[PDB]
Amino acid sequence: DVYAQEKQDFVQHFSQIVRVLTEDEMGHPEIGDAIARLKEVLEYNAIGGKYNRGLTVVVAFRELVEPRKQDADSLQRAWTVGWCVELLQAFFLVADDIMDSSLTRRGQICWYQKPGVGLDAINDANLLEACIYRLLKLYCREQPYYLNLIELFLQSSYQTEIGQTLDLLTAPQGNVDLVRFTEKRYKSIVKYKTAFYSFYLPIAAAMYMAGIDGEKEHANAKKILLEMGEFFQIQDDYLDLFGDPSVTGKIGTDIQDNKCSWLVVQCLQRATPEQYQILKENYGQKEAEKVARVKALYEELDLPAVFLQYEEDSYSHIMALIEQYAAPLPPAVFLGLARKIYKRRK
Amino acid sequence: DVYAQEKQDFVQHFSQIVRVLTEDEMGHPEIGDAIARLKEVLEYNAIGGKYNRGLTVVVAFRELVEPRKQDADSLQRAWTVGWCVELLQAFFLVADDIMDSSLTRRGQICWYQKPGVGLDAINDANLLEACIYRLLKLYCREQPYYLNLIELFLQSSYQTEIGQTLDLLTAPQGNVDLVRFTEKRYKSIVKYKTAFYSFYLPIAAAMYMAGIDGEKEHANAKKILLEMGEFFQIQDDYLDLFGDPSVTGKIGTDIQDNKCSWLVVQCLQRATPEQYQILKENYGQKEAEKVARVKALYEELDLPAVFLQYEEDSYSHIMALIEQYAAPLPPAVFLGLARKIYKRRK
Ligand SMILES: C=C1CCC[C@@H]2[C@@](C)(CC3=CC(=O)C=CC3=O)[C@H](C)CC[C@]12C
Ligand SMILES: C=C1CCC[C@@H]2[C@@](C)(CC3=CC(=O)C=CC3=O)[C@H](C)CC[C@]12C
Ligand SMILES: O=P(O)(O)C(O)(Cn1ccnc1)P(=O)(O)O
Ligand SMILES: O=P(O)(O)C(O)(Cn1ccnc1)P(=O)(O)O
Ligand SMILES: [Mg+2]
Ligand SMILES: [Mg+2]
Ligand SMILES: [Mg+2]
Ligand SMILES: [Mg+2]
Ligand SMILES: [Mg+2]
Ligand SMILES: [Mg+2]
Repeated sequence: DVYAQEKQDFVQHFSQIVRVLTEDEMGHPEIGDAIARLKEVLEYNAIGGKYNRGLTVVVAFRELVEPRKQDADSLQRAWTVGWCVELLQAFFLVADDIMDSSLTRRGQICWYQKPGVGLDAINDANLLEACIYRLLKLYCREQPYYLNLIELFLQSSYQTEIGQTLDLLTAPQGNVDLVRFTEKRYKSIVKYKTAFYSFYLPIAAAMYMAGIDGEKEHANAKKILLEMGEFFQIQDDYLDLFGDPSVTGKIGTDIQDNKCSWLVVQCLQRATPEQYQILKENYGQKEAEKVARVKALYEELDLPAVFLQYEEDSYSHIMALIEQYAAPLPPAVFLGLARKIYKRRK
Repeated sequence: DVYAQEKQDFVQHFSQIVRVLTEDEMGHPEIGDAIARLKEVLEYNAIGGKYNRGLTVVVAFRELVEPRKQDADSLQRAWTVGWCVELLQAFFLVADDIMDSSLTRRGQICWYQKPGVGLDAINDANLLEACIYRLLKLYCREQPYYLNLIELFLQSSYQTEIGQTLDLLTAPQGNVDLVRFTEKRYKSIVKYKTAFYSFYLPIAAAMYMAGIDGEKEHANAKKILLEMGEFFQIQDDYLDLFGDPSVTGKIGTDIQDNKCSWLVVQCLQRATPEQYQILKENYGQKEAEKVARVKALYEELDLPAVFLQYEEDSYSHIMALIEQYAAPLPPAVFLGLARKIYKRRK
C-alpha cells in the first residue's frame, strides 16, 4: 500500500538507470555492442518481478529522512540505490537459475535457457553486479555514506555467496543423505542465502542514506530483518511445491535438485520409519513419478497445514521482535514490509 | 629476475591469505563447511600459475616506495594486494573456462570439469571475487588509498566483463561470420578483456599504494600498459594453437569456439578467396579434422613467422612508449614487466 503507491514512480526510474548505464560509456563507441547486450541483459533480468526489495529502500528512506531533506536529488539517489538492490537480486537469480537447473523465472524462460544465451549468462550476471557499483559512483560518489553503501553491498554479496555454497554443498546431485537435512543446518542456509540481501540490505541501505550509521541501531534492525528473512525463505520453499506457477512465475525444482527445503526438514521430523524410506528412494531424482510420490507424502502429513500454522506463529514472533527492537526507528518501516510478505503467494 | 627473486616470499604469503579468509569468519561455526569449500576453491584456483600479475604489484611497490616507508606492515599490504590481483584472475578464469568449454588450466583439469563441482563453479567464482574486497577491508581499511583501490578493482572487473561480452558476442557457436573478425574489433576485444586487469590494474594498484594518484601519471602508465596488454593477448592467441600444453598448462579451443583470435584476423588479411572458403567451412566447429585443416592453412601462410615478426615490432614500440611515457616513474617498473612477457611460452 505504501509500497503499491510508490511502485509506479520507481519503475519509471528504470528507463533512466538504463539510459545512464548505456550513455556514460557510449562515449566509447568500440564497446557499443557490449552495451547493447547489457541493455538486453537488464531489460530481461531486472524487470518483471514485484520490486519489493528495491521499493523497501525508497519507502524506508521516505520514513527516515525529514521531508525537508527529501529534495529531488536526494530522491533520485534513493530510487537509484533501490535499483542497485534490484540488480543484486538479478545477479544472484540469473546464476541461481543455472545452478538450480530451473526452467522459468517471473513468468518467462530463464535467461540461460534462451536460445543463443546459454552459459554466456555467467558473464551477463557478473555485469549486472558491476552495474551496482557504477551507479553508486554516479549518483552517490560525493555523499558521506558512499563507502558505507559499497561495503554494505559487497558484504551482503559475500554473505549470500557463503549461503549459496551451503545451499549447494547440502544438495549434491545423485547423492542422498536425508540426514544432513536438519533444522540447524536449514536456518543457517537461509540466513546467509536469503536473509541478509533480501531484508537487512535494503533497510540498512536506507539507514545509511539517512545518516543512521550506528552499530547498535543496525544490529537491532538486523535482529528483526534476519528473522523475517527466515520466514520469507520458508515461504519460498513452500511455494516451490504448492505454489501456483501463474502466480509465482516459476516452476519448482527443490525435490529434483535434492535441496534442504523446509518441507523436507519438517517431513523428516514427522516421518514413520517406512515413510522415511519412501523419501530415501524418491528424493533428489529427476523422475516425475518419484517427485509426485514425495509430494503425496508431504500431503499425507498435512505439511501445508503445518506451513499455515508456522506462518501465523512466525508472524506473531516477528511482531514481538518489532515491539522489542524497532526503537528508535518508526515501526511503520518494519510493519509495511511485514504486511508485504504476510499471506503472500508470488 | 626481480620477479624471480620475489616469487618465493610472495607464494609463502598465501598460507596466511588463506588463514585470514578462513579464520576471521570461523567465529561463525555454522558456515564452517562453506569456509572449508572456500579453502578448497582457493587452493585449486589461485595456486599453480606464474603469479606475474600479483608479483607485479610487489615489485612495482618496492620500486616506487622509499625503502624507509617499506616497513613490515606496509609490505604485508603490498603482498596482500598482490594476492587480490591474483584472485581477480582466478575469478575470471574459472568462469572463462566454463564459457570457453575448456579442458585444462595450469596443468590440471578445469575446476568445473572436476567430478562433483560442475556448475557450482559459478558460485565458487563469485566467492573468489568477494575475497578481494574482504582482504582490502582487512589489511587496508585505514589507508588513504583504500577507496582508490576498491574503485580500481571494481572498474577493472566491469572493463574485463565488457571485454568478455565482446569476446562472446563476436563468437556465437555454430554461426560463422568470418566477416566480423577485423583488426578494429580485435583490438577492442583484447583491450577490455585482458589489458586493463592484466597490466594496468596491478601497476596502478601499486601507484595508489605509493601515494601516486594523479590523473596524468595514471593515464601515461595506462598508455604503456594497454599496449603491452594487446601484445600479451596476441601471444595468448598464438599459444592457444602453437603452444606446447606441457608449457602452457592448457589446451586450445579458439577455433572450435569460433573465436576472434589474432590468428584468424591475420589469416583473413592474407587469404586467397578459396582459402577463405576453406576457413568458412572448417572454423568454429568441434570436429578435430576440421580444426586440423584450419591449422594447416595458418601454417601454409607462415603465420607463426608473422607472429615472430609481430613480437619484435611490438616489443620495439612498447619500448618507444616507455621512453615516451615512463617519466617520472622508474623505467625498471615497465622494463621488468616487459622482460617477463618477451619471448614467453607459458
Ligand atoms: C525470490 C525473491 C525474493 C527477493 C525479491 C525477488 C523479486 C520480487 C524482484 C525484485 C526486483 C527488484 O528490483 C527489487 C526487489 C525485488 O524483490 C522477484 C520477482 C521475485 C521474488 C524474488 C525472486
Ligand atoms: C592467461 C594469463 C594472464 C594473466 C596471469 C595468469 C597466470 C600466470 C596466474 C597468476 C596468478 C596470480 O596470483 C597473479 C598473477 C598471475 O598471473 C596464469 C597462470 C597464467 C597466465 C594467466 C592465466
Ligand atoms: O529457492 P532458491 O534459494 O534457489 C530461490 O529462492 C533463489 N534464492 C537464491 C538465494 N536466495 C534465494 P528461487 O526459489 O528464487 O530459485
Ligand atoms: O583466451 P582467453 O581470453 O579465453 C584467456 O586468455 C583467458 N582470458 C580471459 C580474459 N582475458 C584472458 P585463456 O586463454 O586463459 O582462456
Ligand atoms: Mg533457485
Ligand atoms: Mg538456489
Ligand atoms: Mg526456491
Ligand atoms: Mg578461455
Ligand atoms: Mg575466453
Ligand atoms: Mg586464450
